Amino acid sequence: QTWSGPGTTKRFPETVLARCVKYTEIHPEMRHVDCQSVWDAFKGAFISKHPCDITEEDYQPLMKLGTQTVPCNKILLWSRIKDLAHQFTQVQRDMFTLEDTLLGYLADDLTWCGEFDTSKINYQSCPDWRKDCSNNPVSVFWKTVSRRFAEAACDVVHVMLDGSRSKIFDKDSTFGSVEVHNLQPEKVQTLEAWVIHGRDLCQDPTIKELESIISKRNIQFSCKNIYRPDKFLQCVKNPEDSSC
Ligand SMILES: Nc1nc2c(=O)[nH]cnc2n1CCCCOP(=O)(O)OP(=O)(O)OC[C@H]1O[C@H](O)[C@H](O)[C@@H]1O
Repeated sequence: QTWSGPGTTKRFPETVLARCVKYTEIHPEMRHVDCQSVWDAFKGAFISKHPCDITEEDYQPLMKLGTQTVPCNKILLWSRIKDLAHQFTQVQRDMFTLEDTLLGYLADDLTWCGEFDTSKINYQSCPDWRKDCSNNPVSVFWKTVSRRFAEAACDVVHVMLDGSRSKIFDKDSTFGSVEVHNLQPEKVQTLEAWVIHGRDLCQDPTIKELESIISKRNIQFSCKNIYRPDKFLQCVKNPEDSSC
């Protein structure tokens, strides 16, 4: 095998297309997206390209077709706690993660790459970010869309963090390396962290580091513990409870 990472997800083309159809069927704003054109732009970003030479520019046509206004004050970022974040926005349809946007939805949990100077999709292997190269089709996609998603944020932006991790805030994560640095100080008043337990984890040294970084960008920092994730989701679903 050429690469260290898993290959393209089985029936990736069909999957992307069907996810686009489903998304544009559900969301009114996207009711006039051409899903064939979306797929054309998507594969055009990586097909026939060396999968270690992908650029942010390669994804521009896809970004254009997938342009979407998201309510800027309703953004939930997350790091290393994907499941709860998505369960949260499933209940509180008010709030959006990146994976609730058209492009994030299309790509979530999928792997893809092409081969240099041929039209084939590589279903055998693809570059691993760490072992092979960082400018691969998947990593460059997420870097670009997550930057744009962070730039769209305003007002109070929330981030869900995993408090069972050794690094609750990890500066090397997508959240720490891309999103925190692309929030716009002109628009974003506060970054509020929700530290999810499995103790005042808002006093953890990495949260303090996050606090310092954000403050120095002239954005306010707030932090809250979520001691009981189950009860959290319970109250998100049934919030009028006295118990909430
Ligand atoms: N969002 C996302 N989905 C996938 C996927 O399905 N496959 C490969 N990558 C994926 N990404 C980007 C990488 C997220 C995985 O966690 P990571 O590399 O340690 O960096 P994290 O802080 O955990 O990233 C999650 C944050 O960035 C994303 O924009 C998301 O909106 C969240 O705010």
